[PDB]
Formats: sequence, structure tokens, C-alpha cells
Amino acid sequence: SNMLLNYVPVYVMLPLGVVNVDNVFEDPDGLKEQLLQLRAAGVDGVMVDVWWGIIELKGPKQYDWRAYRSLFQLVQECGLTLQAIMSFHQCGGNVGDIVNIPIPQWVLDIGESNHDIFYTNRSGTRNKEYLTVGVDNEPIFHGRTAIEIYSDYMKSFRENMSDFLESGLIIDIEVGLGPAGELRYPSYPQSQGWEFPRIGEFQCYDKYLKADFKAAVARAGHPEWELPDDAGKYNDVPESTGFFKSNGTYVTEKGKFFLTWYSNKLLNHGDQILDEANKAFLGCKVKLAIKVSGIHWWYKVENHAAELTAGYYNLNDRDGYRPIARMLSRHHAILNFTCLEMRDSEQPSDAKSGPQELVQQVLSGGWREDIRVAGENALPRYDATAYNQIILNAKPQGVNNNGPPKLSMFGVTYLRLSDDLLQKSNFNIFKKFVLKMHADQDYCANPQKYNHAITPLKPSAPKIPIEVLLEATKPTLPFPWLPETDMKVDG
Repeated sequence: SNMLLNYVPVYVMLPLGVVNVDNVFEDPDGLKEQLLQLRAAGVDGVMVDVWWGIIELKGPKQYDWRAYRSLFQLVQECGLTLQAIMSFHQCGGNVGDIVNIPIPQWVLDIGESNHDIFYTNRSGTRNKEYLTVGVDNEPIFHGRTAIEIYSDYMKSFRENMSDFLESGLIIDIEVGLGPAGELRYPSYPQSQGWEFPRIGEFQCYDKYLKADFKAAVARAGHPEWELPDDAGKYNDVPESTGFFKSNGTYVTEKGKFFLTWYSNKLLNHGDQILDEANKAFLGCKVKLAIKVSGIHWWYKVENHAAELTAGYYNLNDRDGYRPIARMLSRHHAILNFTCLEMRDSEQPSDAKSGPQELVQQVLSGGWREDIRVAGENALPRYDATAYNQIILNAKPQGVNNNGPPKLSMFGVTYLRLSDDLLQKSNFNIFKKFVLKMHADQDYCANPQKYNHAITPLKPSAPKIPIEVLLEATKPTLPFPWLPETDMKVDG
């Protein structure tokens, strides 16, 4: 039928701090002209972080939704839909920090007395950006567990914003699952010295994770087994560590057991909280989503080190992403990926980066598991090259002049809405990127037309036992990518 079946929507992410630490919607008039600039270009919607640390600031269950309400009004007045991120993580925190938004101080307060609530590397450094999965179910936060906190927060949101939900402003709810809202471990902390082509460190050292592990190796028949002590430091390179070296420890029955344990905590972390989300939004016309990190560096050495330390147990012969997709499928959730723009020929050669193949692996795995796949660009780009990369990934096999494409992404959330973007020559290319994403059609306000109607969220399907999830580790061949998009921005 209609070319319109080829339309891939486009979202633009709002500026960090649009609502400040103080819970103040700063510059309504300013955002306003911007938002209007966007709607004219043909942007389908926008994406905003909903800081847990601004909202539940004063105390447990002391939520103040006002400044966000004002923000949602204005968006809705601008003819834009909106993706909301349940951000339970810290914003910024390091040097020359744009905005800094820590987590609720009252939580921080508990951590001065119980440090084991933060991710901890082997040296004992406490990462404060996010609560360790080790406390998901520890009723230590004035009677509540962490999952309860997150659950309550999503429930409060649902109720205090029913109007916008009822009215279809909010298209999807992205559930924040770790640092940067990503389902992963804080393995490469800039704040800790991490520099790029660096492998990163495992983050399983808090008392809770350590005790978990030791009980588990004891059940497995090896009480004597300890956490990795040969993995190195953030900035290492893998052949330089006993864990990751060839025939290293990461290939030992003790290392494999470790990695499975460590990666499985994320899966279970995501699964339970997504459970709570499904509860909170049952009935609403929204889709649930999670962000999965694009760790492309070391993708091209057998050991896939940076991925491993992050909790993505992905090897050349063990698919460590498809299990996530599979987990998501019971909640009818979307896998929101990134690094959609990156090309292989753009990386330091000594970083062994495999962004393109990484992307093919992640997307294929989702389509394979029959879920919906979305993504973002990881870094700020303004050139046709980035744009054409993003366009290829979106419709890996090109346009179907005869129907819907056999393969297409569910949406792409461009990164950052700055003055730079809005600059003339820049914006001009953007408009084109927007046109091509839309497959050359005009912006389309009814999503049903291009087969994206949203239905009221249903209850999750039943638990998938880990043994069944783990089956998805079986490697598969990606689907076929065109070498280049048939719909280039660049004439």
C-alpha cells in the first residue's frame, strides 16, 4: 500500500535541566520558541528526563509534580508528543558539569550510614549515581525496598498526570534501570578516571552482591571461589589482565560462572522493576521502554571486555543481548538502543570498536524475538554522515514501495535540542534527516496511519524462567543490511 507504512517517527531530546534542581520550570518562553521551531521541521515529539531526585527530594513520598506539569502543558500546546523517562539516577556529578542532579538527599543520607547501597568497585570506591541492584529488595529505606520506591514513584506519576495520559500526550515511558538510566553497571565512570578505549571495572563489590555471590558459588560446589581479582583497572587494555587475556580467567568455569551470575543480576533487575511499571501504567495508552547501552569498544576482540564489565555477557559465541529482548517481550516493551550514528571507520583503531556490527546484532535480536526496537545517537552530530547512518539502521533493508518495510525501527530519539542544532545550516540538514526518516512524507499527526496506534497497556505475560531466557544466548546471524540507505539526506 501506502509509502506512509515506511514512516519512522522522530523525537528530540530536551535540554538537560529544563526543570532545575529546584523544581523550577526555568524558561518557558525560551523552550517555547524552540519547541515551535521543532514542530515546524516536522518533529513527531520530544523526550524528557523526570528526575527522581528533583521530585522526591524532600522526603519519602513527598512528591512535587508541579514544574513537570507546566512543562507537559507547554509541550502539548506545541503539538508535540512526549516520551517520559523515569529517571532514578544521577544527573552529571563530574567536572564542568552542565547540570548536576543527585538522587534524593534523604537516600544519600541513608548511605552515609550504609555505604553498601551504592555500586562499589574492588578498591572500595562507592558510586553514588544509583542504588545497587543488591538493595532491590532490602527494606532498608525507611521501611521501603528500592523496588518499592521505584514502584511508588511510577504510581504517583501515573495518577498525578492522568490527564496528560488520557489525552495521549505521553507516548512511552522509558524506565530508568541504572547509571544514565541504562540497564548496565557503572563500569566506566568518568568520575573515577575512566578514559575511553578503557575496559572498565566490574561493580559487584558492595556487601550485598558479594554475599550473594558467595552463597551462590557455595551452592554450585565451590565455596572457595572469589570475585575477580585479576581483571585489572578501568583504563587497562585486556591482554594486559589475567581475566581477559587469551585463555584468561573469563574462560574458566569459575569466570563463566561469575559472568553468568553478574549478567543475570541485570536481567532480574530489569524484569522485576518492569513488573512494577506494568502495574503502575496498566490501562494507559503508553508503551514501556528500556535503554540498553551501546558498548562498541573491544567488540572486535574475542573477550568483549567493556561489554563484560558492564553486565552484557556477550561473546563471539554467546549472544548476551537477545536475552534482554526476550525478557522484554513478556512486558511488551521496547528496546531502546543507541550508537545508531557511529561508523567503524570513525574509531581509534586501537580501540577494536565494532559499533556497526554491534548495532546489527542488537537490532536483529529484537526483531528476532519479535519486540520493538528504537534507538538514539550516542553523540551529538550535525552532519549528513551521522544522519545517513541513523537512516540506514532505521530501515536496514530500505523502503518498501509496496508496503511496510520487512524491517524497520519503531522510532529514533535524536540527541539534544541545543542552539547549535537550531543554527541555520545545521537545522537545515536536520529538516532533511526528518524528511527521510518520514520516508519523504509530510509529518503525520495520526500515528494510526502509519501503523503505530497505541493501545492500552496490558498486563505482563507470565514470568519467563531464566533457563528459557538463557536459551536466547544461542548465536544467530544478523539480518542483512544495505551498504547504504536508499534515502540519503546528503541531495
